[PDB]
Formats: sequence, C-alpha cells, structure tokens
Amino acid sequence: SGFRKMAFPSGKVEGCMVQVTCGTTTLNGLWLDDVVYCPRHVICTSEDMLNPNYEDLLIRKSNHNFLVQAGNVQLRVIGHSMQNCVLKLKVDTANPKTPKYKFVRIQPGQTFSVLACYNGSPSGVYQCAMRPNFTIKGSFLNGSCGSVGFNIDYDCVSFCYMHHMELPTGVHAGTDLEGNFYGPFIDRQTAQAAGTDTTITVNVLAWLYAAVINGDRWFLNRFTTTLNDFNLVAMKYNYEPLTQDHVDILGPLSAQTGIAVLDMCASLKELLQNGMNGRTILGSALLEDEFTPFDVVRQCSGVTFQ
Amino acid sequence: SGFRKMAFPSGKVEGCMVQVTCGTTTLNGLWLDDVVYCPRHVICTSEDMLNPNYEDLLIRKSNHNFLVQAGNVQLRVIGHSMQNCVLKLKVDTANPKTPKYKFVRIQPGQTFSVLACYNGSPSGVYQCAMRPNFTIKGSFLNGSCGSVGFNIDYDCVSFCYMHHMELPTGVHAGTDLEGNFYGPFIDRQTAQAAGTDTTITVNVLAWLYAAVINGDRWFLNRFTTTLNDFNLVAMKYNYEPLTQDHVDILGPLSAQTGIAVLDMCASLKELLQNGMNGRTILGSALLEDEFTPFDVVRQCSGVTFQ
Ligand SMILES: *C(=N)[C@H](C[C@@H]1CCNC1=O)NC(=O)[C@@H]1Cc2ccccc2CN1C(=O)[C@@H](NC(=O)C(F)(F)F)C(C)(C)C
Ligand SMILES: *C(=N)[C@H](C[C@@H]1CCNC1=O)NC(=O)[C@@H]1Cc2ccccc2CN1C(=O)[C@@H](NC(=O)C(F)(F)F)C(C)(C)C
Ligand SMILES: [K+]
Ligand SMILES: [K+]
Repeated sequence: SGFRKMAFPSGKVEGCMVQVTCGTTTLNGLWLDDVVYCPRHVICTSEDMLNPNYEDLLIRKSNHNFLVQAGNVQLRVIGHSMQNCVLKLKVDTANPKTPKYKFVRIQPGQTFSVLACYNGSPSGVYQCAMRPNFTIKGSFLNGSCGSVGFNIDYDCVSFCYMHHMELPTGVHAGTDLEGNFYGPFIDRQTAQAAGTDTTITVNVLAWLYAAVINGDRWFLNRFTTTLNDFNLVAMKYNYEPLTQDHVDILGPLSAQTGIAVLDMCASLKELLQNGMNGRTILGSALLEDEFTPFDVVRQCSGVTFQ
Repeated sequence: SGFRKMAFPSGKVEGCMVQVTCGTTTLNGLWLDDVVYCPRHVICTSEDMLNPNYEDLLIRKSNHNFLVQAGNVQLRVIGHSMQNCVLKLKVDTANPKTPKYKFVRIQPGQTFSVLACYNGSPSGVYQCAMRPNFTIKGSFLNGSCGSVGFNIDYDCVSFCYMHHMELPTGVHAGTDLEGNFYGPFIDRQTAQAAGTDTTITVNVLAWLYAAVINGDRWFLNRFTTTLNDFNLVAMKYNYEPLTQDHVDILGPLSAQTGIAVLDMCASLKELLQNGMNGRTILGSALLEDEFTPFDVVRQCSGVTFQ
C-alpha cells in the first residue's frame, strides 16, 4: 500500500553526465557513445544574453575551447557542431556506460524523471510533467542546464528533455535532445512568459483511481455523468477536455477497481464543484495531476526495469 | 527556483540489488562485498506467519536452499547466518560494484531515499522520513521486502533502512542493516499497530524557509514569539517540541533569509491557529514536514555527490 511521487532509478543516466566548460560558463552535458550533447548557450557570455548570435559566437571557438570532464577524466573534443539549440561535441572516447537509449519528444500531460546535476555531478532525482503550457515545474539553480529528463522502459532509457531556461513564475523550459524547445520559448533573455496552464484531467482521474486502490474511497458518489456534461464542468475549472482516448487509456484502472470512468468523472465533478471540505486524498489537500495512468499502474502493480 | 521532493541518485544502490529465493518466497537482498543481506522472513511459509520460530526454520535450510540472483547471474551461497531480523548470505563472489558505504541507524525526523525493488530489479526511487512513531509512509507491495533506504554524503552511501512489514494504516516498518527494527515492531503477523504520530516541527520550519527562498512569503507576519510560548501552541496541534538544538540547526537558513527562527515560529503559530484560507505554500495546501533543514540547503544550494 501507499502512493508516492516516484522517480525512475537514475543509474543508467548518472553514467552519462559530464561537465562542459567554455570560457566562463560551466554546465552539464550528456555523453552517449562518442558525442556529448549540451545547451548551446554554454558559448555565451553575461553581456550577450539579450540576443546571442550563436553562429557568430561559435565560429570563434575551436575544439580545444570546449573543456569536457567525465568525473576526474578529461575527454578530448575532436569535433563540434550546432543542432538547433544544442551543441554536439564529438569526443575521442566512446562512453563505456552508454545504455540502450532513444531520443523522444514527449507530449504535454506526460511525465518523466529529472536527474538534476551541477558540474557534471548528480544532485537528486525527481518526477515532473510536461505541462499543457509546455513548461515543467522543476527545481533548478544556476549551473543546472544540461540536466536531462527521461523515462525507462524495460532496458531502454528514453531521453525527452534537456534543461535550458527559467521563466518568470519560477517554472522551467527546455528542449528535446534534438535541441528543439518545448513550447514557444527560446534561449534568449527576453520578456517571454508561459501561457496560462490547465489541469491534466486524465491524470487527475488516474490518481483518483490510485486513491481507490489504496483504500481512500470517501469521494466516490452514487452518480454517473455523460462525457459531454463532464467536460462542461471541466472547462469552468480550467481542466483539459477528457477525450474518448483518455477514457480508453483509463480502462485498466477502471477494470481493476470496478469503477466506470464516467462514474469516476461524476465524483470528480462533485470534488470540483464542492471542494474537499478539509479532507485529503492520498495525503493531499489538492487534486494531483502529475501521475499518468501508466504511472499509477506501474506503481500499484510493481513494474521493474532491466 | 522551485522546490521538489528530491531523492538521491540511486545508481550506487542499484548495483547492489539482488534477488533471494527460499522455497516459495522471493524478495530482495543487498549485495555488499561477499555478503547478501535480506529479511529473515524469506525462510517463512504462509502458514507459519503468526509466530515463526526462525531458528527452527533456519536449521532446516542449507546454503543451496538459498537461490541468489544478480540480474542474470546466479551467486552461489557458501555460508549463512541470522543477525536479529536479517540473514547474511555469504556468497562466492564479491560484488565489483560495491560502493563506499556505512550502515547507520537514523533518528526519527530524518529523511532518506528508498529504492523500491521487486525480484531484485528496481522499480523507482522516492524520499521518505522516519516518522516520530518509527514508521515510514512508503509505497510497497508484495515482494518489496529487502528494498533499502539510504543517504549519500560525498562518495559514501549510508544505508539506514531495509523493508520488512506493512502496518494497518498502510504505513511501513523495517530494520536497520543490523536487523534491528525501528520502533516496537516485529516480523510476526500479529495485532501490532503504529503509535500516534506527530508532526516534525523543525522540518516544517525548514520548508517554510524553503518557501521564502523561492519567493513565497505571504505567511510571514510582523510578530515574534518566545520558544516556550511557541511550544505551547505546537503541543495543541500535535507538533513535536522545538528544541534549542533545532533552533541552531536552522541557523543557516535563518541567516540566508534574514528571518530569525523565533520570528518564523510566530508565522507558523499563526498558520496553525488560523489555517491557510485557500492559499498554498510551494504548491501545497498542507504544511510539509518531510524536508529536513539539511535537505532544504542541499536543494536550494545545489549540493552534488561523487
Ligand atoms: C542553466 N544553467 C540555467 C538554469 C536557470 C538559472 C536559474 N534557474 C534556472 O533554471 N539557465 C539560464 O540561466 C538561462 C541561460 C540563457 C541562455 C540564453 C539567453 C539567456 C539565458 C538566461 N537564462 C534564464 O534562464 C533566464 N530566463 C529568461 O531569460 C526567460 F525568462 F526565460 F526569458 C533567467 C532565469 C532570467 C537567468
Ligand atoms: C515484503 N515482501 C512484504 C511487504 C508488505 C506486503 C504488502 N505491503 C508491504 O509492504 N512483507 C510482508 O508482507 C510481511 C512479512 C511477514 C514476516 C513475518 C510475519 C508476518 C509477515 C507478513 N507481513 C506484513 O507486512 C503483514 N503486516 C503485519 O503483520 C503487521 F501489521 F505488521 F502486523 C501484512 C501486510 C498483513 C501481510
Ligand atoms: K545568426
Ligand atoms: K526460537
């Protein structure tokens, strides 16, 4: 029993973290085979942050201008190139701890683990979601850029995020591992800000099912609703629309508990219209939307990774 | 910016997890040098759970009756012995990924990371606290026993918990790595239940400081209090007494923010007497007590591990 915000084991990713230094700036890079991937803004200086001309800054740097360290060992850079908002530093040594891996671009509403790193060394791991507004609610300080997010399936690490920027509310923006930003954001010090976020409805439902599996059932009512009527209430409270694909994705949790998704929706509608009145669900006084259905099943069935 | 329930990188511990099978039961063990440590109840059967006679069950088992698997490779057991509530299985191979490590018995109020495992393979990592009532609010299913909790300092893994039991409210009980239970609990299927818990006050204060560092300041009032007056309010709301040692442990966070601990206490007293009135602190509608001062400083300063 119990339910925690659970991260993936980080070991496969830890063996890939290195330090990249270019002049003043040090941040983190990801060493896979003989390539280190890092944020291109490692080549910037404090002045040229308003509008960096990345091609112009880069043509002034040669291989030796990138200092790349894997713990105590220096990795010699023998090539470099820019792809979108990342640098690929070809090094003379293939990483012997490269895991089986894929680069994936995740969808809003999906979750992943972040291995927060400073100077190439890991600080901690936590779980996050790609918000509908293409930000993530992370925990990141100066020097954290190049830290990655990832999922593990079986034996394969799927890298989906690299950290670049912090936006005004203290939320975070970054790229996939091809260097394309999630959302409208760019690596410039400008006025950009996050769009208005929404609450990931299918995930809230998943978490209500998680509550039920753990014996926390007080919020279940005797009513049902239609999908259309549910979605009218959801819009009012700034919840995403629930689609039939969402309903079907929730099928396994509905089956385990014997609670039809639309019945669960009627209970969610009541929680949104009436509040929780001092009560908690899985130790929380708010509805939680950063567990996906798959996350709930993994945790409540004991799924492991090779 | 930002603040998350952050776990330690798990890689050093992942390389120590193995599977132990004895007849019907499979659970997890911790492979350090040429010793595998696991819960002694691996030698039990479904009937003899009310009152196992562990010495009698064990004398009927020889080395070959313990099947120990490190991923795909079988580890031959060449000795076995019982220490308190754990078995130590001497194996013919020293683990080549043994990290620098220590066995520590933590204090109530302290936090650690759990690497939840099934069949020797990791499922996820999350952060927990040793509750004042010597339980932990974990997430554990059948087969999770032998999963460990730990802290990382510099390059040294300090193992502090191994998982054995689930108590009636869905909370968890286990031992240190010498096989002594935390709390009054034992490895028997009996009526045992957890004492009444309390809220870890110094930790709540640490987390309020974490809020302030991140710009979430609305709960700070203009008042102060004495330590004795604060502790009268704390008792009423089932909070532990705050000691002068606690006050001094909070010194670094008080210094960074410029908020005297007793001033912060006056703000906490107001939150306990008046509630939050629909507001949140660091995204939470409840006060959080599973961050220690040290956890807050690590996260808000970027501490890394070798
Ligand atoms: C990575 N090391 C660091 C991570 C930030 C630091 C504080 N918390 C974080 O998460 N990245 C930056 O500081 C980036 C780098 C950069 C590249 C090109 C142009 C400008 C910058 C400045 N950075 C910012 O994150 C800034 N944010 C923004 O400019 C915006 F809000 F996104 F527009 C700022 C946090 C104001 C330094
Ligand atoms: C470890 N594999 C497993 C972890 C439990 C299973 C469900 N969730 C968990 O965290 N451990 C057990 O099930 C133990 C083992 C044991 C050893 C000796 C005697 C009896 C048992 C039965 N176990 C329990 O956890 C049981 N709890 C209690 O008996 C008590 F509440 F602590 F008294 C029970 C959860 C009822 C199976
Ligand atoms: K240009
Ligand atoms: K005995």
